[PDB]
Amino acid sequence: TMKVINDPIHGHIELHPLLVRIIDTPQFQRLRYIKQLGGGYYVFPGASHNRFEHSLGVGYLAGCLVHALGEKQPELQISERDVLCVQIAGLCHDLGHGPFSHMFDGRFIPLARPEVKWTHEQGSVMMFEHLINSNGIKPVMEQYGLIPEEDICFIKEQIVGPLLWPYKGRPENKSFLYEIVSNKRNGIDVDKWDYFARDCHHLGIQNNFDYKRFIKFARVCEVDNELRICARDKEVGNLYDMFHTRNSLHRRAYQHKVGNIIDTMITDAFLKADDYIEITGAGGKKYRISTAIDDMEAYTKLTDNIFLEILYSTDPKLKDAREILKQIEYRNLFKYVGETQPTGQIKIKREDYESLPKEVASAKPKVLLDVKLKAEDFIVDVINMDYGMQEKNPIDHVSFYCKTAPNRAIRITKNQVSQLLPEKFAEQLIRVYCKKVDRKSLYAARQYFVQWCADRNFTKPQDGDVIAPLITPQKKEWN
Amino acid sequence: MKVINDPIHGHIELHPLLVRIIDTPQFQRLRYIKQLGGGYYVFPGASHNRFEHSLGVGYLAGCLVHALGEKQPELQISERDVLCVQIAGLCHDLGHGPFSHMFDGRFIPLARPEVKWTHEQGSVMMFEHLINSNGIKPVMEQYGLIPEEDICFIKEQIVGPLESLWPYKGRPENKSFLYEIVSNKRNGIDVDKWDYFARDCHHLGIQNNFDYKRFIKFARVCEVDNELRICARDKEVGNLYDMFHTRNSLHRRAYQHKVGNIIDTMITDAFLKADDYIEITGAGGKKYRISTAIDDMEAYTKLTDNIFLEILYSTDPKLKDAREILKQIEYRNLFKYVGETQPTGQIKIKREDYESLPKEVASAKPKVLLDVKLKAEDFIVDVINMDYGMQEKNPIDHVSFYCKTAPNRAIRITKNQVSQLLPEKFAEQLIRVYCKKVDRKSLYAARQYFVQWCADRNFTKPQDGDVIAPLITPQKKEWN
Amino acid sequence: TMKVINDPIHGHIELHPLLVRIIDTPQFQRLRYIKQLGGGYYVFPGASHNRFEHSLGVGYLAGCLVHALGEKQPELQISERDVLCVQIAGLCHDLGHGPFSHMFDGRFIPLARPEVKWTHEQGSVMMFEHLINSNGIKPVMEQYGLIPEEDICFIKEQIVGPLESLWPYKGRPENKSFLYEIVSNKRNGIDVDKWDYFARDCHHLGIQNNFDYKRFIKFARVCEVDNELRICARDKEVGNLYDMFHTRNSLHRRAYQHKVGNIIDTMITDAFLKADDYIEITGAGGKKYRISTAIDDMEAYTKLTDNIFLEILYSTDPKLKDAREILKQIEYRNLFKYVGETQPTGQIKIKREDYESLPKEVASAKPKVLLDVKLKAEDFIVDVINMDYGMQEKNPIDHVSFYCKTAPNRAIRITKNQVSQLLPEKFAEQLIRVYCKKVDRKSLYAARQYFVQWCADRNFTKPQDGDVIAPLITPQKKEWN
Amino acid sequence: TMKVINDPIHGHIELHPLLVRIIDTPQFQRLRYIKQLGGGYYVFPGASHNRFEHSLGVGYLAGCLVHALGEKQPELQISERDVLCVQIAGLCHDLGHGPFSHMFDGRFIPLARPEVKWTHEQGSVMMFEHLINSNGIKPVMEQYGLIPEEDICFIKEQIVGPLELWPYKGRPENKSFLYEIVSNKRNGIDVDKWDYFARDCHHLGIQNNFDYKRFIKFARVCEVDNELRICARDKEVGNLYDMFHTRNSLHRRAYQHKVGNIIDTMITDAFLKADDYIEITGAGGKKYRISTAIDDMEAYTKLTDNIFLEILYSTDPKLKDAREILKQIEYRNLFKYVGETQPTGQIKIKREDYESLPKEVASAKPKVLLDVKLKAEDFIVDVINMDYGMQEKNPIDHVSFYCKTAPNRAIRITKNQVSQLLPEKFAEQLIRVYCKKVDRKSLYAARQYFVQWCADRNFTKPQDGDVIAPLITPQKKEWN
Ligand SMILES: Nc1nc2c(ncn2[C@@H]2O[C@H](COP(=O)(O)OP(=O)(O)OP(=O)(O)O)[C@@H](O)[C@H]2O)c(=O)[nH]1
Ligand SMILES: Nc1nc2c(ncn2[C@@H]2O[C@H](COP(=O)(O)OP(=O)(O)OP(=O)(O)O)[C@@H](O)[C@H]2O)c(=O)[nH]1
Ligand SMILES: Nc1ncnc2c1ncn2[C@H]1C[C@H](O)[C@@H](COP(=O)(O)OP(=O)(O)OP(=O)(O)O)O1
Ligand SMILES: Nc1ncnc2c1ncn2[C@H]1C[C@H](O)[C@@H](COP(=O)(O)OP(=O)(O)OP(=O)(O)O)O1
Ligand SMILES: [Fe+3]
Ligand SMILES: [Fe+3]
Ligand SMILES: [Fe+3]
Ligand SMILES: [Fe+3]
Repeated sequence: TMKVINDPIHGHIELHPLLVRIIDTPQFQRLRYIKQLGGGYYVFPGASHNRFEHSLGVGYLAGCLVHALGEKQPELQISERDVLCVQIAGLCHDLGHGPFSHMFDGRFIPLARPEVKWTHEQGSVMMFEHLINSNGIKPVMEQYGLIPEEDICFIKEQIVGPLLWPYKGRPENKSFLYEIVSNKRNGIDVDKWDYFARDCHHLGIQNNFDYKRFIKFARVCEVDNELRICARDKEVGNLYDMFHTRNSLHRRAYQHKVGNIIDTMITDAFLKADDYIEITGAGGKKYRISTAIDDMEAYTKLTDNIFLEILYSTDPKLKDAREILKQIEYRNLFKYVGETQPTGQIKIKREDYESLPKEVASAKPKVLLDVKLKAEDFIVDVINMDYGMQEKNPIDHVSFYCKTAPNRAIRITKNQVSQLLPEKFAEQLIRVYCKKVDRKSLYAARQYFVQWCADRNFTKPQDGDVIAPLITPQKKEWN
Repeated sequence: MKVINDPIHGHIELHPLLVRIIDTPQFQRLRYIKQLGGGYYVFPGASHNRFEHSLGVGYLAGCLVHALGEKQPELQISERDVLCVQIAGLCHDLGHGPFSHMFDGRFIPLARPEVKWTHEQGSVMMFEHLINSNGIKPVMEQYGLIPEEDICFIKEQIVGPLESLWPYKGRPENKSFLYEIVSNKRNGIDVDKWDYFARDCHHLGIQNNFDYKRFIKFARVCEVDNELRICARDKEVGNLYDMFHTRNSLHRRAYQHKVGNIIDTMITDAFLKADDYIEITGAGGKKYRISTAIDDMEAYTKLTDNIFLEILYSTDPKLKDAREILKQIEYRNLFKYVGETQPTGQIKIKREDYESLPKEVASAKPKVLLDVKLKAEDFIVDVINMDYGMQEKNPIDHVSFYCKTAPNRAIRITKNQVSQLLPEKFAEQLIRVYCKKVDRKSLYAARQYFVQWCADRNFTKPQDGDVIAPLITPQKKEWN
Repeated sequence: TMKVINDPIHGHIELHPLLVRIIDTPQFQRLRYIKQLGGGYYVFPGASHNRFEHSLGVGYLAGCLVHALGEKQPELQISERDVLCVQIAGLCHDLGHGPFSHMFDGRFIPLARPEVKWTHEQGSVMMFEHLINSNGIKPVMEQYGLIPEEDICFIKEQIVGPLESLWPYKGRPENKSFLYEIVSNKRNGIDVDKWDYFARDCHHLGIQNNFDYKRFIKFARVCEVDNELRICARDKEVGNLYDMFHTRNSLHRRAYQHKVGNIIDTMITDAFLKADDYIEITGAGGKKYRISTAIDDMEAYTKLTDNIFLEILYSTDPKLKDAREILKQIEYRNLFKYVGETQPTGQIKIKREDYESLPKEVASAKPKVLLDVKLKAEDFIVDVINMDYGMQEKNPIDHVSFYCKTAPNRAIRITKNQVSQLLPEKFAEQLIRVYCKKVDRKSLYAARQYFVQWCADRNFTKPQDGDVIAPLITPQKKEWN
Repeated sequence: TMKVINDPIHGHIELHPLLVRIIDTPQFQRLRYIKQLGGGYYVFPGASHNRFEHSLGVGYLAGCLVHALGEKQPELQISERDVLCVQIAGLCHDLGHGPFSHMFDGRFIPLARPEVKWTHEQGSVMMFEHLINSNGIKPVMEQYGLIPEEDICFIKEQIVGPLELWPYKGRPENKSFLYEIVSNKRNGIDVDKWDYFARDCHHLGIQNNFDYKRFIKFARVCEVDNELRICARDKEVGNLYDMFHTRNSLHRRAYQHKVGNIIDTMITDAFLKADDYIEITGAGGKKYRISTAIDDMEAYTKLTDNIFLEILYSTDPKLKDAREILKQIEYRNLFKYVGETQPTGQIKIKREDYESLPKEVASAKPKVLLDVKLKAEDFIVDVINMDYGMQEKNPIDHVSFYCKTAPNRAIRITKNQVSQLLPEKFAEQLIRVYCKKVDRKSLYAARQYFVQWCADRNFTKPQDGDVIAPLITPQKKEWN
């Protein structure tokens, strides 16, 4: 018999016994102890929510969309085997997030182990494998009409993409299934739909996107010898508004100036603690925080706990790390100086991130300073805001249909919709913070920053005339 | 005080003066005029009326002004000022006609092209009539108001100045910020917007993406060019662009909905045909028509959405033409939507030319075999200006800001200082074409005329263009 | 192709072309011009909502429940014909409400025409018939696999119950009795009509709703009970079901029976009574009908909506001056003043017969206090209100069937004692509100003295404000100390 | 300058710098790592929320109510000193909850240390003292016009009641109403309840049926027995009974959920087995156990929900028993629910007897021969008191009311004056029985023992009784 569970976002979800069996494992219940928004909780006090319930919701919506397409179009021959596989993918899609979610794969691992190219998705695949094997799920999958050989590939492929037609999990006549959980084509997936609704509910922001409606106007059509999901022509407006809502949530919440500084501070503390924390892995081998990603039995035990483990410890080897975390409780955070963007089409490459603190200290502002500041005193945080496909417009990669010809797929350009849409679909934000908190050093930092902006032909800080009044007239372009 | 439970704002308190204004035929009239006019016939939640909107705007006016006063005693905002602002907010949409914006936006312009009339002008006149016919002046005095000065101040909040130096007679320059609460002439950020965002969304079935409460917490008065004006915090600039995005989005989805607009035009059409034969008793018994009731307020008091059902239920054969249009709305034989398009380059379609556009569509000679030829009277062309409230201008360039480090120092934030993902332009035109003939044969024809007319004038390709007129879209070199 | 419509309560509903065809008729679109809560809008300024959108929602939820039972239990053999019929019933279930909804069938018609036993439901049946015939729907029903003979009966029967211990229904057999429990549940009162208006009225009123209809649907199930297949809820839901009827009673207390909402209802009713004689409405073949007689002809009743309020208000006919003056008094807010509320004691039920006489009794009281003014019986209004759990004195949960996790086909009963000691002792009571037509300071004081005496005179409960309003009278009663 | 913070329940709260200074301490930020609903998260997956944000909201609402009374009634002379003190009390009121909130003070401490009478409130007082002293707050209180001698007593007194005629040393009798805001000893109507109703509902997935904002608009201070206390308007009496109904309803659906409670008992069980082998560093480095950390606040500061994962992740073999219970929660091999029952007549089960009830269930001799016999250690009996917050009393009989006609005159409203459909009693007991042995054979047995035990003690028939134990239910004459 089905099991019913009450999510505050989606209401009463039914869970197929196979799903319940996957959910009730240490690998999945692990997600109860990892917050969705990482350090965001320390700015938005509503945002206590964890991956566990997000993972449930994504599984649910995956089920909704695939099941809806099947009702709408029997010709597709979507089996309850396909449905289950899509649900399972959705359910397990973020199994591989680290402590504090995106802080881990986005800040920490890149710093701790620059050699590796590792993502939360790759983790999810490996963790899924470990979940299946350590809990004897293969027999249960068979019991409910699945074929582990084919289907475990199909599930993995939904999550990370592919391990001519690149997929071994399903044929070309069911390519639409790959667009549900994690849409490689345009980015419109149920992952987004859940976290919009969920993050908004818990943050204290209202969500401007109706996933239910998009489902009612979704439909599979042939596009280039392949069956893919298409939206109705009228929905094009709502789809641009979906990616606006995404970018807006990043601006207000996910990339919040203090949320990000807390993320960097927690990352900093992890880096200092990494050497002295051991985690028992497979066959008892000892793994560090940074190396737990290599073994899943170890990574199973690596959660937000590691924060409090560091905070509460008395090991003097951890004193450096513990002091950073104590500074977060007391709220002696590194101080925000200002924000800026590049101009023209000057993209700042990732390689150069290391060097930018040096450049800020190196500026010679024509103003008398009390204090000189070294490059180690500065933090520069570079942030790429986009519409999910770097410089591309994702709507140019969406297929549409008309009321008059619902099997005929078409394209809608930007010009066909509106002149009030974005000109570009990607940019960079550069936040500068200063490690020295005091009145004297903050004034100095501001002068260095606003000069550095003029030095590199960046945009004038919004507060620029106030914070560095002596420096802003210098630039001819700012008048 | 009197407490009243609005579903949007919760439990509002109402000052006895306000209650006394509310309980008048001129104000209770707003119970019988829907917010979204013909929108109710597309969004079945949107039953809501001006009455409750008017309450909410009054409330939020009170919130903002009272908040500024707490935050900044130096401004010397009196409870007299507060009441006046509340009253303005309360009465700000007293002058909407039947079906709200349909009246001042479609009907009056067609019925009486000579007049320049707006719902605001109506509100001023209706306010005057309310005060005089209900003996409010004594009550205003009783609660510390000065009718001479203050009734001007209230009117001025609603319509702007009643005539580069200081244009207002109601209040001096050191209280200019008060004029920015109810109806903000500078940039358009007002509590009118804040209520109807929340309200329309609640009733429509759309979620609202703008937090008015938050903006209030980061609002503040500063000196700007020898004048004290409301300023928002530097960080809020993002949310302010998102306010006008939310506005434009609501127009796209709801207010300018293709069918909502065709129902508006159909009701307007029926009013035009009924205008000659409907009398409304005015002041001293003089007889006024639907189009002329705006001249007298005693008559206009009785002019509400009722006029729809009056026409529908009538048996006067003089009204048969009008009644038949309205019966066609019940049965849902609406004029059929053909498609939408925009001009290209910077080709603005002037208002003057609106009359002529049906002629142009019929005039197109599509290279396709048609069953039926269609005359210009068969077409309706509906031109819609979508903007950020200041025609082609960026309203954020007309907002003043402050910093945490210097909260009395006002500043400007340009577009470039915020984001590269903002809109390039801040106004555009949408051209919807509909056909009066509903049948399968005439609709196909209409589509061919339309898609040709688009290629003929170098307009954008209709989104559905390759489907509806497959033979015509390859013709244009620019569409490949 | 289906048509999609965005209701703020239920989201994006799909509408089957047959339903759309029924919706787009003058008989149905009529419901756009009748408010859900009648005079409640004049107290809760959110409550602008109309029957139209309620009717949509009830149709939708009817579809949800029946479609859900079918997925859960294929053995029931619920056809898409059955589904459509249930949706249509739900959609059309309140087609027959009058102007200001329950004011019409509940106050006005009983006063205007005491001879008739008429309800909004009976109206809906007749109006449904008129809708079908005047719009040629029968052919369209056939086109989508319905059988008008059988099914139009089934639809009517869902709305009003049986059209007259054997099986009473001619529309469907006993093996599909569960279908009759969806739209309007004669057994216990748990229906989708309630579920919509809870959610809807709350949304528009400014009150939060404490009942989850979606959840009850997930734990609904058909079982055999006494040679008949009926809907049963899971044993654990029993708590939520008592809370459903609590939520109902709570909404009546706060909103539907609000002291001022009711006085405005009586005032509008009063104005209609005075206007009835002089308002004509064109009916079938042009025959002239009055407000009170429009219920006899549906072509006339089609044109009878909340409009009739504004028609009276805006008129200049001097025959309507009495009616127009009452309605003008509502604009200006010179309402009849509330004096207080009371209940009977013991097991003293006040019969409907006696309602006429109660104003006489209040004036007749001789309070031992010096009054400036004597008041006549015509000056008083007494409004008697029956608050119940939908089955007069009965506990509706004693008429619900339940199932267990361990035996989901075996139906059972759950008594009150098996659930909780904190449940209600009784399931019906009476509320008596007294108002005075004379508004002034002097007459209101007098009215209060008459009322609080009348309460002591008939061994009713002490008014909550009693010691304040009539301080000289409350010590008189030995039972109040 | 004030600090603004965005709570999803209450919106944008302003925080006074003194409050911010209290919030940013290890003693307060500790509450980020303690869930509101303890083990409820393992049944309601929305309920991730923690005490931290609850504590914020209670502080906020405390501010709202006290500030509202002050505006409504200047005669009370409520100082911004009083306001701050009330806010601080509200903010810090649940500073002393243990790991998994009510599991700690309600299940664990009573079992681990039966000698002590300890509550989360007593903890909050001690933790407040530790917060103030370890962070040098006293100087800051003085800086914002407080008097630490008087006011720190007043704050503590708000939380726990009197620290020893008028019982309070913190404030005089003419400000007794202030003690009714944060934690209302008289009737239980406090802002603590108002927040968690709204908050728990938001996160659980249940809609809340109580409007705190409205009650505030109709709240008022009147004299009652030589003392100034908060009174509600006569009409609100209905809503107040509905407040305590909503409370009881939330306990039934959520807080006392059969599985939520079994997970609480299982976590408690694991803590008991782990208690001996877990050390926590306290003041001057002294070693404290989980059960003894309550004696020292420096230790208790580090005692949070963490202790769950500490046990789960450990490899110490001394903790193997505890770790195995917690692993059984992940895998979902929970102790199985057998059924629920209530006593009859006026048979109250005293707390003393709780220990003995498993013995009694095993001791029942059900007249059908059972293939496995079960020992008393195999059973868990969970006794739950559901009340209206004052044991057997009606809390509305301890509320004061006022009338529109006489707003300074306080009165009483009995049950009979309101409704015949109200509850007959205001307290009852629920007895849940679970079995530690999970298997098919032992569960059948357990059911037979339970349903017999019910008939043996003249308890109510289990709702599922005829199904689970069909052979036993006809035995009882009273069940037919
Ligand atoms: N048909 C109908 N639609 C309504 C009603 N109320 C709101 N609507 C909405 O208005 C939308 C569009 O109106 P329609 O009558 O369908 O006009 P259309 O969409 O241009 O035309 P078709 O879809 O071809 O019939 C519908 O899809 C409904 O969601 C109603 O009473 N009847
Ligand atoms: N101080 C503090 N702020 C919090 C906390 N939790 C969330 N916040 C929010 O985080 C926001 C910003 O963090 P702050 O600590 O104020 O950092 P900041 O604003 O950059 O620094 P200041 O302006 O100097 O206070 C605040 O407005 C709060 O609403 C907390 O525990 N302490
Ligand atoms: N229980 C309730 N919950 C929420 N709102 C209510 C409730 N009862 C009434 N309202 C609404 C209707 C109005 O918007 C406002 C005032 O109603 P109410 O409390 O009955 O006072 P009232 O003005 O009718 O009587 P009074 O003159 O006795 O204050 O609150
Ligand atoms: N754009 C936003 N919309 C809604 N809520 C927000 C937004 N930004 C922040 N919040 C929330 C998170 C915080 O709890 C609160 C205040 O945050 P924020 O406005 O960023 O001020 P801050 O304290 O971080 O910087 P500052 O010290 O400059 O005010 O509101
Ligand atoms: Fe995800
Ligand atoms: Fe307005
Ligand atoms: Fe109904
Ligand atoms: Fe609390």
